[PDB]
Amino acid sequence: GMASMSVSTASTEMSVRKIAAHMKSNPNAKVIFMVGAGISTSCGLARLKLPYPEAVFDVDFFQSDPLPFYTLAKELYPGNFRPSKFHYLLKLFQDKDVLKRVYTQNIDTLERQAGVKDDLIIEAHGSFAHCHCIGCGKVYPPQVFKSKLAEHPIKDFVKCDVCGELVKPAIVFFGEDLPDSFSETWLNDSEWLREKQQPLVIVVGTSLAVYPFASLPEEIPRKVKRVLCNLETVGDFKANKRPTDLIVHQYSDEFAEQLVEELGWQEDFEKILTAQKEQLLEIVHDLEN
Amino acid sequence: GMASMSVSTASTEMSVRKIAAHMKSNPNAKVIFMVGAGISTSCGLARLKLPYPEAVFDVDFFQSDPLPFYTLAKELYPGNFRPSKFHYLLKLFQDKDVLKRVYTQNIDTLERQAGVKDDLIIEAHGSFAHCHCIGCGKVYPPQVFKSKLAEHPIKDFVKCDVCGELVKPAIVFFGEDLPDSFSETWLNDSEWLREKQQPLVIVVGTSLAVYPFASLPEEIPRKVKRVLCNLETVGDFKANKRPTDLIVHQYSDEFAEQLVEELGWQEDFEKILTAQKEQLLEIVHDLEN
Amino acid sequence: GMASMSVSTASTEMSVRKIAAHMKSNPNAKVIFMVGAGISTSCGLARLKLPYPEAVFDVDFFQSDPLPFYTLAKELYPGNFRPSKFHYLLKLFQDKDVLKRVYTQNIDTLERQAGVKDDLIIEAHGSFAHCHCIGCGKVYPPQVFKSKLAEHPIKDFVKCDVCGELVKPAIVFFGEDLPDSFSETWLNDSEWLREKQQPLVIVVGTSLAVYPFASLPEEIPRKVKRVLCNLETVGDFKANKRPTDLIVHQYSDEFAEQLVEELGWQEDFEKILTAQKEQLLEIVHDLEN
Ligand SMILES: [Cl-]
Ligand SMILES: [Cl-]
Ligand SMILES: [Cl-]
Ligand SMILES: [Zn+2]
Ligand SMILES: [Zn+2]
Ligand SMILES: [Zn+2]
Repeated sequence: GMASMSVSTASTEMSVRKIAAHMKSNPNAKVIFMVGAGISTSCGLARLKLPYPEAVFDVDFFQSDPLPFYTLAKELYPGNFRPSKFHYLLKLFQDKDVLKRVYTQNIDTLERQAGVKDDLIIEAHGSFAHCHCIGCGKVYPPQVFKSKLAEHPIKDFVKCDVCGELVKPAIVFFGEDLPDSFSETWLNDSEWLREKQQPLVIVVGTSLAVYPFASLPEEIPRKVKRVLCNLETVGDFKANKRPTDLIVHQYSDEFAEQLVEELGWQEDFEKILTAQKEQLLEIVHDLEN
Repeated sequence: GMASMSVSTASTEMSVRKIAAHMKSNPNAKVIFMVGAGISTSCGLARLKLPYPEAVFDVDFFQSDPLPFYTLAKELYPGNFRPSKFHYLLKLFQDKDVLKRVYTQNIDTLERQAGVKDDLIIEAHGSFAHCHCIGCGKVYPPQVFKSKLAEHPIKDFVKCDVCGELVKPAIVFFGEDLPDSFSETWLNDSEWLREKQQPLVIVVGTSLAVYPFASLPEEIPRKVKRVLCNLETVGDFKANKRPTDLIVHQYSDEFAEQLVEELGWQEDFEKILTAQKEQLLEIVHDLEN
Repeated sequence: GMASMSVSTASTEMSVRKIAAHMKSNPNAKVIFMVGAGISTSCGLARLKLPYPEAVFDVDFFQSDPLPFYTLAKELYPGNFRPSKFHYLLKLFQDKDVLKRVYTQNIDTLERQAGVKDDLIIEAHGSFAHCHCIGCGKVYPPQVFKSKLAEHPIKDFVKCDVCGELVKPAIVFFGEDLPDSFSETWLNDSEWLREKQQPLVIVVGTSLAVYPFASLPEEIPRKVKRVLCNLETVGDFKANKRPTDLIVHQYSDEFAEQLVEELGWQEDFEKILTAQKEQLLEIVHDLEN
């Protein structure tokens, strides 16, 4: 009940139990996830004078001098690493046909790496899937940019053959708008939520400091129960706490292990694990050393 | 004036003076109190493996295994202790016909122990006054349950002779709704406030972390002056501070002594004192040791 | 863009750059400033038993015993000190016809001292420009009060020859309403903002703990970009952060130097610098020693 006696943060064990409980008494109810750099943390010339630390990922700076981003770009492309237990929890949920969507701020493609269908993945912060012109918005295949990152140090920078403006991989920089699919799908899942109270929105592993993504939790219908799994209460869970909010100060991997145990899917999960600040600011941080 | 220059927290002395001031220039104006475990703190086999700490006070857990709550229940019933100075401040206010209501989350019956009329007491979290069935809601006299807590260790648990479901004392557990009188009376006092700005709502001794009780302060009419006497600014006083909010980082007993002194009721108060997290979580805490 | 990817606090360098950027792409767009004791900090019998620390600046206490305020009043009048670099930044902005208004809680007249036109200055907390009666509101020249502060220790206190009530300098005390010009002008600048999104509201050097001034930031039109330059995120920037808020944890003087550098006005600024809690609580603090 939304007016039944309850506690805000509570102990991890009770919170995880209440979540599983909610799912058990609400089968055929999908879950929407909203995740950040924290679900990939459990998996881990150089720098040459920048005006400010985040300039490499600033559309304005890039527009005037792309040499620094080009210099670091080679190290950014997604490798073929192993998804965390949490990422696999997303796959597990899909198998049980109970995963409505995953909204991610990460550009490591680890959710896709884990087997999550593209239809259920929303890369709010872009991806390397393609390149685009920062001028007209024209799209190009990944090769165009990846190509230049092989030609000696550099002869020149890829440019739009229609407007002349610079071209870069489709990862959203500070100063750019996010892809249409983001706001458009959220609007769709948003009304979906409104239609159904049996759904859940689980926000995990993000300090909710990057906008507009950080506005998603406050827009969750006040009638839909929201969960936060983060080492600290952040964003809207801190500023505008709701009687039904469930906060779990736990690591995403442990959280995944405990939720699976409570749902009684340990076997299906173990099978999957067997057979099969935000990332940009983190990188910016490492640069400054 | 609600637009006169003022300070949020201010010094204890000025805050207490402003409160007395408000009462002196607003006689025939009752006060509503909202209190927690903090007004009884100034007055102070065992445990056997629980899934989570708060399970003993969780309606769900109880529903499947009441043995642990039965084991601790004997130690919970209200003894005949001495009410704190703050509790007596409530009695003092009643005598002066200036106490509209006391909303309490405590189950120690200390406000009633101090002489506060039942009509002015709202035990939002229940009491041992009676027992009820967690199934149909049927009510039974205290004896039914207290009886079983005398029969050897235990032969079986009290059950509803109409639905068969478990019976327990009327103290609200996590997962249960609060008694009708709570929301119903708050609605009444709420409109009462709306009708009158001469009233005051003083919230004392609670971290405002237990819901729905923790929603009372935000629902106080924005036009009614609210006071918080707590060692820390919490809940809505922290999240949505109002220009007229008065915060007093003081202990409830000291606060009572100082307010009485400022009002000039030391004698009536001394006469009364002469002649005559929340509690559940606190207990849960002690269990874990 | 208000929906373009962005960070809340960000690094000082990027924040200052974005502000200058906003101004460069928004010329003919004035700026409104809201400032506190923090822009004058970079420039630096006795006490005789008070009920509470802030009593000297409390209209109620003053009404019953003005002797303490009279005793300290002599030390309060504005001297002819040198305005800080930040104050001169205000003058600089005026010269560039890009300063719409300065709302200040300070009573040191340093903004006027720096050359800011009175038309653009709003002393929300009063000034020594004149005296007034705390009874009828009658105004008197500064001399009336300053006069008594020369007559031996004291023979009596200045009083209103129309209502008999006490007269004092026009600096707003705790318990008094602010001058009409404050709310009236804010209403004017408020609609002005609504009319224009090219303006900016920069809040600098205040913990936003004194009301009603502390209500200005939340009333800034949600469609107008607001900046906070303070060593700590406070007030509405903390409680109700907005996607477009820009926070700069920097000292006001450094902030001024950096903004000027980014705008490219170093010369005009250097020329000006060449040729040419809140203050009341701070004083109250020093009293207690
Ligand atoms: Cl569906
Ligand atoms: Cl009444
Ligand atoms: Cl104008
Ligand atoms: Zn183009
Ligand atoms: Zn029953
Ligand atoms: Zn007068």
